[PDB]
Amino acid sequence: GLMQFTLPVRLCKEIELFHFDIGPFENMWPGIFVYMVHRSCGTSCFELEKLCRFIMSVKKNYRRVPYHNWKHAVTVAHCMYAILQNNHTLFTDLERKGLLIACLCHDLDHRGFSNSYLQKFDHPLAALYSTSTMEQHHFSQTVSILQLEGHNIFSTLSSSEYEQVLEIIRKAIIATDLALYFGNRKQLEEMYQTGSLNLNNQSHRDRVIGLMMTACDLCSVTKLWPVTKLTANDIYAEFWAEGDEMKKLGIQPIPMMDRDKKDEVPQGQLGFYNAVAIPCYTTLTQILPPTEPLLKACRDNLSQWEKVIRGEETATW
Ligand SMILES: O=C1NCc2ccc(NC(=O)c3nc(C4CC4)ccc3Nc3cncnc3)cc21
Ligand SMILES: [Mg+2]
Ligand SMILES: [Zn+2]
Repeated sequence: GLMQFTLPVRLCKEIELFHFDIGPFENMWPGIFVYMVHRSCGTSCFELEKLCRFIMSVKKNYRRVPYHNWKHAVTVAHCMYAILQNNHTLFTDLERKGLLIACLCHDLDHRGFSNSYLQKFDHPLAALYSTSTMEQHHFSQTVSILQLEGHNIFSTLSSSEYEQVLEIIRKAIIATDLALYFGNRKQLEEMYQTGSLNLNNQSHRDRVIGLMMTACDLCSVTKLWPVTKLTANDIYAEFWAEGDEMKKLGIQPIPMMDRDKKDEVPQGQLGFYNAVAIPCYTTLTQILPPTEPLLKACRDNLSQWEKVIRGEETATW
């Protein structure tokens, strides 16, 4: 308690906004994450020395890829922080402890390739894990790190509590497989509209937490336009590299991964907001009304992509 984390005045205020950007200073991101853990969980949730050792080992096992990198891990974590702070009565002690950690760890050792490419490549991980291939790898990496000497950030939990929080983290990381999101949002939509959704039902909590993980994972579409536009360059750098690797295998890539189809990006973005993003934040807002600013920011960026398609805005590449 004696030593507390503090941010400069601008960061202290703006970190509470859903659309906060964590900035270009990598050396500040560990401090920003600890600050969020102290405020959303408590200063006693973890021993600062173990948490600090854990954070630096996680950082080291993210790779130097354009998008699925250490900055994405902390960005996804910050979106979970904003959801938890604005819904603070709804989550348990273990959920607060597990969910920021799950977000930090959710893309561990990502190489910038989709499950589909690992399948077509016949990558060994595809034989180890037939479904949610990369996500089961991310979880396995989380367990490896937690089992390093001095890295057990959950050391004060009983065996049964430790087992629950690892099960929260496992389900949360697996839910970031966007293939699973379509089914989970459909279920949640029907449960909501038929008035059957029950936050005391553990299988219902799992689905709600899954949707929160999708919303956090996609949260780059919920930033102010200048941040959303520049981040779109990072995701497409990975997609186009995968598309190149698909062509090397003699397989035609899907249009969003073909770097020859760069002029069609604004229409593909429009396609993604309508089929995925807007439905995602809409269902989240129905279940957790204080998450409204995510949906509003998503609608604003959708309107910007339409302005691009009408030639009223220009996307520099
Ligand atoms: O269905 C589609 N038809 C065409 C198309 C094109 C692209 C996409 N996907 C994305 O754009 C996207 N995907 C992810 C998840 C890894 C999957 C996360 C963020 C994303 N966008 C984004 C936007 N702005 C700033 N940062 C990131 C889907 C389609
Ligand atoms: Mg992922
Ligand atoms: Zn991710």
